[PDB]
Amino acid sequence: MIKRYDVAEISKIWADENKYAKMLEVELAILEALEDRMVPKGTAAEIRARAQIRPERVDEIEKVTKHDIIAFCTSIAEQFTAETGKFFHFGVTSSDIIDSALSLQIRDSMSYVIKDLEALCDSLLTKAEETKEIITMGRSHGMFAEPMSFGQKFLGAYVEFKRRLKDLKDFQKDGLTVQFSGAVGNYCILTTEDEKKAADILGLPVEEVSTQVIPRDRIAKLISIHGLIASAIERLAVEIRHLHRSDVFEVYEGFSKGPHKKNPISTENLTGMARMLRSHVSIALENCVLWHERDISHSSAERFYLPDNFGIMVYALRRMKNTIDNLVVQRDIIEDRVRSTSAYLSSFYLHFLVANTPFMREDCYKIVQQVESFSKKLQKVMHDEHNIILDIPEMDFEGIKKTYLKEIDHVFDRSVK
Amino acid sequence: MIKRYDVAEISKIWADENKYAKMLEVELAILEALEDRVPKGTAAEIRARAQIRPERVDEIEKVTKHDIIAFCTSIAEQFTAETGKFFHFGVTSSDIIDSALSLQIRDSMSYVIKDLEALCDSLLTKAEETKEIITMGRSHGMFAEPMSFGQKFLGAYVEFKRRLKDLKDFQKDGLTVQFSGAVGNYCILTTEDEKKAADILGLPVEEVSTQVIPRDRIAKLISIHGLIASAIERLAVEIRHLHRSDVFEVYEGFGQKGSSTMPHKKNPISTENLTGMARMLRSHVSIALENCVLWHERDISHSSAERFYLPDNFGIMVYALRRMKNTIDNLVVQRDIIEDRVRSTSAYLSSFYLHFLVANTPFMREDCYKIVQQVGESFSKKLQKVMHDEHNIILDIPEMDFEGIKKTYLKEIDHVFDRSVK
Amino acid sequence: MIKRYDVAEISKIWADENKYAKMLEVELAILEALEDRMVPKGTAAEIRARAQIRPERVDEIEKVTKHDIIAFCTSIAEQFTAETGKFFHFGVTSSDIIDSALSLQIRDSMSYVIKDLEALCDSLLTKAEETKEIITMGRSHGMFAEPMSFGQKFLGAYVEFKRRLKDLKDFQKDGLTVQFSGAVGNYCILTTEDEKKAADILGLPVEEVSTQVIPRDRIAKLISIHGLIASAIERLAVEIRHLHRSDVFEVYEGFPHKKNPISTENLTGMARMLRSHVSIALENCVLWHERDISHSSAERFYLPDNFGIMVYALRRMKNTIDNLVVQRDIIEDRVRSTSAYLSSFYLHFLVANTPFMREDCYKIVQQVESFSKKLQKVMHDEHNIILDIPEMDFEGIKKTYLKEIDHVFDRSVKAR
Amino acid sequence: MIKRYDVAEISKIWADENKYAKMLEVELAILEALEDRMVPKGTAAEIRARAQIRPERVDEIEKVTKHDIIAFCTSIAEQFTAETGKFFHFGVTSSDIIDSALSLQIRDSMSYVIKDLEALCDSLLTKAEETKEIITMGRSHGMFAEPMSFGQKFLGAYVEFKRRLKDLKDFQKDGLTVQFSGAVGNYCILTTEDEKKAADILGLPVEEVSTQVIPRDRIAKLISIHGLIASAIERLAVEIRHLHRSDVFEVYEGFKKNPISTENLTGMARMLRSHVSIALENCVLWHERDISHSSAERFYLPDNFGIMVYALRRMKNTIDNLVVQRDIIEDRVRSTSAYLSSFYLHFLVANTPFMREDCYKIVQQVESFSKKLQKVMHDEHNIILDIPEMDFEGIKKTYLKEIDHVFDRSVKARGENLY
Ligand SMILES: O=C(O)/C=C/C(=O)O
Ligand SMILES: O=C(O)/C=C/C(=O)O
Ligand SMILES: O=C(O)/C=C/C(=O)O
Ligand SMILES: [K+]
Ligand SMILES: [K+]
Ligand SMILES: [K+]
Ligand SMILES: [K+]
Repeated sequence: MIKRYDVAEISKIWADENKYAKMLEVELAILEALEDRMVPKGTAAEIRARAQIRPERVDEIEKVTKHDIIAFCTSIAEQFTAETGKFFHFGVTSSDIIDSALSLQIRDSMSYVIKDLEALCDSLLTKAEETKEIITMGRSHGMFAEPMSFGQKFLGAYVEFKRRLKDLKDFQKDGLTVQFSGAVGNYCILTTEDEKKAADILGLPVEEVSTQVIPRDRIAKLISIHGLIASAIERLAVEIRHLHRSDVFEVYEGFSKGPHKKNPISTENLTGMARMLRSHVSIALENCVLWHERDISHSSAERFYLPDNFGIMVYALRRMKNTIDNLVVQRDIIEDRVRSTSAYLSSFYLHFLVANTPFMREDCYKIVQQVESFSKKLQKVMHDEHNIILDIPEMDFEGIKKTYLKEIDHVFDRSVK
Repeated sequence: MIKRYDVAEISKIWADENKYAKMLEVELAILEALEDRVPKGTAAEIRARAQIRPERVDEIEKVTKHDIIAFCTSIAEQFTAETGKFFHFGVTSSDIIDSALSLQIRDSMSYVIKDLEALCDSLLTKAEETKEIITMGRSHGMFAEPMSFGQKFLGAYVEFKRRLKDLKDFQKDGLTVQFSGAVGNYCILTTEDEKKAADILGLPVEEVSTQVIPRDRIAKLISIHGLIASAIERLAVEIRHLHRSDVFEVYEGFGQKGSSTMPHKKNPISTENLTGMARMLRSHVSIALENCVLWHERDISHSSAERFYLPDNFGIMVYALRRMKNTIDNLVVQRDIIEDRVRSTSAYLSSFYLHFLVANTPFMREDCYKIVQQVGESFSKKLQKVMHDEHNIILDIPEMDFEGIKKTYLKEIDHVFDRSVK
Repeated sequence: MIKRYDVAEISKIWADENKYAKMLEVELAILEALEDRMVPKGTAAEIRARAQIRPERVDEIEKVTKHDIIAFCTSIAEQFTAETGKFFHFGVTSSDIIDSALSLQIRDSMSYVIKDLEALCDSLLTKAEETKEIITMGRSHGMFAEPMSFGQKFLGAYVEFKRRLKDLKDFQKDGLTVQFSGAVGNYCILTTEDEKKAADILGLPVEEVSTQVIPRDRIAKLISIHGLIASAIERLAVEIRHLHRSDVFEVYEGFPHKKNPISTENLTGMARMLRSHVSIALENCVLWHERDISHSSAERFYLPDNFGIMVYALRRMKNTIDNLVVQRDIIEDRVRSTSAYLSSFYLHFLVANTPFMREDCYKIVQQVESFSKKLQKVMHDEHNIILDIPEMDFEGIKKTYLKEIDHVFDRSVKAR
Repeated sequence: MIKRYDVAEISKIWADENKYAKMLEVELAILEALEDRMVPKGTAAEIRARAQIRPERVDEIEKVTKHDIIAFCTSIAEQFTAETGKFFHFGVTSSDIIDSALSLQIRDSMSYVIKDLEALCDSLLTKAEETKEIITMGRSHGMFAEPMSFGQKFLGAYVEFKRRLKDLKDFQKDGLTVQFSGAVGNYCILTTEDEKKAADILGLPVEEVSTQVIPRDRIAKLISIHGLIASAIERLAVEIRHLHRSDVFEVYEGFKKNPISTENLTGMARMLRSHVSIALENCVLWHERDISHSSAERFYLPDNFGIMVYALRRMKNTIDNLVVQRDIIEDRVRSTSAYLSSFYLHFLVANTPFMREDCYKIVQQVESFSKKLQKVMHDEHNIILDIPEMDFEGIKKTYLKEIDHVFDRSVKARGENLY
């Protein structure tokens, strides 16, 4: 993480001050659970009141112990009497407290992700309803295709992020677990009853089968979800970058307070942001390949990409929302492009004569191509030349919008559950 | 996909014939929906005589340069000008492809689910057979504390059952169909015609579609398959560890010649082969992610890649699940070699003795550590003697014999199994 | 590989017939070297003439033996006597023959790539010299920046693919090796002299340290070169896709047929495929001790397609470049319709010449047919500066921006 | 990047002050070249004397302008009079200074990586010297195969890192460029003469064809090699972790014994691999530029060199301090025997007219193996030949026969005679 995109509350969760404090919150959970066995009643509350998080001293102790778990508990043990810290960190293994506290840093980070994601979904839906009645020329392969609702470009990103919102909220109810199983998950000292009571205090369910560590596929699943959101971010930014260029010139980003040129510098940044979150996916997958009950190759990688994952995501979910809000939509440039193009009308009259006349395609194709009001005279040819009586619709600007946007109301409500 | 790893039922789903066979059903599903607006029985009449001719489509495509128009030309040339008049009417080409691709994916997901359920059955079988086998747990590859050998398979079991439910969650709704026109404006078609045509196929309507269905659904499935690649790789590495000559706890059951000069040398060729398969599956998740960023209402940039990895990814997914199941069943467990390693090591007893004294006595940590150091005699009764004689305290120390170790380190093996089995 | 994207010459190399063929060539290369000592002379040449290559026979034997190399050598042995096939596959390990023959498939495939790569470099420079004098609007962040030579675009990809071309030419000389090192590379029966003889027969250098296998980071480096080519292709295809769109409409893919950049969109997905294999080869680098067979199944998948997609993609991009239709007037009418970029040109003109500061020269330019005469009228009257401002009409715009286009082309092409 | 693995000299290369200092070095390179034109002579040396880099001042200006280079110019411009700073940042576009200074940072980051990688090959070679004499068991699929030299494990990793060192020094020669071509590379205000002159002041060659930015295939060419280097780092790490396990117990890292070093470096290799895809995607820039690479390059470029320098020196120390337990090595060779049956099989077929399947039943039937075998074939088979007796020293003389040749071909200078 660098200072330019840093969000202080996100990096605070992954700062060593919160890393050690979450470890301590897990230590007091298993200590309070063991109070029903060999630990005196009230010992956990005694430590919870006077415990001080001292990261510099831990690093000082870590130089001697060469292990962050031995320096942490020592920094807590030297603040109390030997009778007090007797059963502190008792029965659990090193990664029992590390990963259980690791899942705490992940739970609290998800709240910032889910909140700003839903705030982004609302900003997209808001921008869709403003531009729902603006008609634009859809582009297939970059070519003009048929007129559509310009709000559907925003409604398309809305329903995508909305599917991502269900992915995160499903994980929040399930994927997060903790472990108090002991050394290699064999419960040499503790019991599953102790793990149950301790996990009940923390508020996260119990790992069904846990080795020395927590199985890394659970974190991998969450990071793979952020990869899906990144492709949604990138697709939305590419949409904005396309309509921002001079050849299109239908949207541009706000210029804050203040040589004055319009440039899509915001959504280009959000493209690089998505490139970072996409790269974390394989990292999460490789961290799943551990030897027997554990190897610690996942730790250093998690120290890097886990703080950047939530940090980049929250900064991206917030920057994307504000960029949509400050986005300037130029309606006259959007709808004039629909007026100047008429090539899509060749297929409209084609499907109209095929549907309402008993003529084949080639017969219906030769009549339209052989053909002010393109509707007025083509209707006369059916009655005069073909002796067929029917009323075509007038394909002026009001007939175009009424034809192609006649279903946009149904698309919006089927999007909103 | 190559013939060496080709799976019959899966390769047929993605071949040219069944590709067009599903596109035909999509053409007739929307055609029957248009019969309310198209004469009655037109889709049923085309359904009864339709022929899928992949060689003919290839010849039409050499001129038209459009696979869908070539498929339409091959189908319309089988009927009258009037009978095939409303064929491919109102829909866009991608309305046919993506709606049919879902039926292909669904037919592939049905086999993967069944093959993934089968692997969970085998893992839970070996977990029960090797449940009461005591083995040395290893952290950083180092001897740690003894544990159950069946805990390894149960650990892999619940992992595949996590991905199994995710697949079933995707099976309930992860795929859609669409009939939205050129750029999703529903100019010629209607939502009523689109919705009703979907129930003929049996899939939900895409909520917001452009020319194509959003690619994040395919990417979501590939994501569930990306995680499975990790699950397959870990179980493969685990058995590769046990199979080595230095450990020699298990070996893959094999007329088969393992080596040239040593018939039959036992090598973990199955779990190693599956590791290469996992590397191929993982690499596809970067393609499916990049395919989501399509320009405006569509670009065809995802078609070339999807023609490559989608048939291979499903073909490998089915091949890998089946071979791992055959390996898990035929893997033979050397019971004595596993348990003879646990007796040869005494290091884990010192940890249990010191946490026994701290829990049962008022002594502190480093006071207990020096006691167990100075302590063939019974380690339990000799230290219980010094507790009574030298330190003057009475405590009942369970004796750490070979079966006393299994009573200590396999204590919660019942509850771990109970909460794991569904 | 699939039938739609199958290339004839490339798929021929990776077929089981040639796969078994190059195995035989490698086997006969070491056995010919073993004739100098313990093997009767002339045995390798006798097997070379009578040995059939029967994939249906190998698969018939492999169904039992579960060992591809045993089934291969057995199929070759049964076509000779016990006295002609005595020392066939003697002393070598199974991967001595596989990895040596695998490099042969890589060598011959690589020649087709370099051929079709430099051929794509020819199409790019041909289009570059054609459109050198054309002037177009440059775009930064998609927004109109300044006028530029349209030929600089194709030259930008020319030198990029030229960079990838030298990387393969460097690799083709120093990239591949063979081996005959025994079971785990300890040289029990085999000697370095016999191995060097067989290697000199095949024509490839010897691996420095050989385990049971050849270090797979050699393959991974080749793929890395091809991974960069995937981005060079995608960047070039993305450029054509942008110019093709209706809002730009500067070029279109040549063949009422409908105009879409369908070929460059095809190459975008191809490029993602070539880029997907780079991390595959990297994970194959991490073997266990002397070897683990994990890399074979993955290479049986991605290597035949990596070479296939590469040649297939380079050829289609070559055909698309030559047949691409450039619309010169629309390209140059867009420069006539843009105006605001001249503010930066007149600004630096008054700064570098008139002793006025940046804020002073800015004021007057936008306060101010042909702008050069108007600005020079202001400098001569109120400012009272006598200076000659060059005409900024269409022809004068080409002279200003394309003034150094000769130096760019000459420095980017060796003999030019 | 985090302080836990931070290399101060590397994180300072990519810190804010060195970033601007290299940009200011590039700004004065073009300004000095323009002294042969409209810019007054000696103006570059004028600004270079009293130039003060103020990161927090630049951040203050960018908080309003939302443009990093305008903020970087204002901080340098306002320190002098208008006439002196009149020609500062003149004719160049932003990315002329952004990317050309980025090449200066990368070059400085490359100077450290080359040294560490070179020193790792020396230590790996040194460790191969200490362990060359030790006979070990070669493992195929983790299974016992044939005996080999233990030092060949360090020699195999040595020649791989040396191939990566040859890749890095090749890129060191031609790989980094500077650009002064202007807005879209059109040389509107400047000339190729101005660009060529300022390039010698910076010591780097001129980019052949540059758009608004420098094409990202050069940086991608460097990050790709770092992924190749990381592949060597994980293969060597997994090797040590294999020989470290309790069942093998053939090595242990120097100072309860855990391979925490090579496991941590294995995690270092995973982060470096992910950088490749970002470097490959940073090349796909729209037209003459888009800035989407910038935010990514602000992250993985300092993280790549920081992790790489750390991993090359930690693996060197791990190799420096790795303890080799020779007693456990060679007695594992004495314990098991299987390759011997393959040896006598290849020996009988070589020197006797019998066939492979004939000699296999003879070797399997069988105290001294060589003596007993030499008597069976002269009794019932009537074969007179010299069968070498293969004991521990006899096995070493056979399976380590060509070990000196593998070493001489692996090291360029070894084997040459001097004086
Ligand atoms: O008719 C179609 O569905 C395809 C149109 C297109 O190729 O743009
Ligand atoms: O050549 C052998 O001994 C067999 C080798 C292998 O199975 O790789
Ligand atoms: O004047 C410059 O160098 C920068 C211009 C820009 O911000 O694009
Ligand atoms: K645990
Ligand atoms: K559609
Ligand atoms: K070998
Ligand atoms: K430039």
